Amino acid sequence: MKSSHHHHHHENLYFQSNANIVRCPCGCNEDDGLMIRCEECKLWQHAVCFAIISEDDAPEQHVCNQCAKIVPRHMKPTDPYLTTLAPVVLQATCLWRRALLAATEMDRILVPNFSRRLGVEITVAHGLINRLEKEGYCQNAGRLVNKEKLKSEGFKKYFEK
Ligand code: NI
Ligand SMILES: [Zn+2]
Ligand SMILES: [Zn+2]
Repeated sequence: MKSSHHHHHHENLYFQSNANIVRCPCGCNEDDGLMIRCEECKLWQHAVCFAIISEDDAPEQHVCNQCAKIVPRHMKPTDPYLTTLAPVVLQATCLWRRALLAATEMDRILVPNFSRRLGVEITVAHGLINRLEKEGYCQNAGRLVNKEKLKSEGFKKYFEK
């Protein structure tokens, strides 16, 4: 068959519609890893963009960043931090989170491969990789990924609540 996101509200149901797009503050509109569907707008986001890196840590009611300013109070935004960020900062922060999770699947990072992996321009990928280097999550030079430091210190610094 074909692989793409969809929803089973009960175990004997299947719903898919091209109207339920990916719409996430990272600006990437493709499925990639763990995806989560917003309770309010029924559109899809990358869990990692909302600092969710384990399907057991994901909320049962996900409220995306667009919806955070319009749902009643009892529906908490999944990542309140994002609501405080300026738009260009917001996109850069979610992309950084995607980059951190993506780097954990690579032994070495090469700029064209990395740009394609994340769907970004080369100059953006250079910016990300130079940041990974300063943090110590990859080496200076491709660039060997320091997987242990990334998964331990890096996830603590950027994802742990
Ligand atoms: Ni399914
Ligand atoms: Zn995203
Ligand atoms: Zn929403």
